[PDB]
Amino acid sequence: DVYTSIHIEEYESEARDTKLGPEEITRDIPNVGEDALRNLDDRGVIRIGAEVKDGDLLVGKVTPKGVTELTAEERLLHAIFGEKAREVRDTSLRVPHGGGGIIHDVKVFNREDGDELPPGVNQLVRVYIVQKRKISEGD
Repeated sequence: DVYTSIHIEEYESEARDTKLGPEEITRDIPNVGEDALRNLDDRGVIRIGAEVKDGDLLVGKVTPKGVTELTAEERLLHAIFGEKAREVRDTSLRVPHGGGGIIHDVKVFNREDGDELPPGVNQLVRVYIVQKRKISEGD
């Protein structure tokens, strides 16, 4: 007996071409939790019906970096790890703590399907989160 509906969130995420000469979209989220990738598939995207939490981008977007861009720490790290490691930038989407809702729907467009895209973009994917709210019980 209340006048209120459910809200609908809309997130954006497109693979922007880097100035270092990109080739394809990849997923590289270092220092990430296992829970954030507990639903993520081999494609690098979270499946539908999965909740949302802080630090969970729910999307794998990272472009290649340059050579000089590296830091002195990476130079010495060579002897630490024994072998150089590819370095990229985190261009994925940022997700707030809690999220408010849950991943119930997700739209993803691919050029291979025949969908035209703007200049500088390689892919397009949006997330849909439904806000859930319930009255207060106990008082």
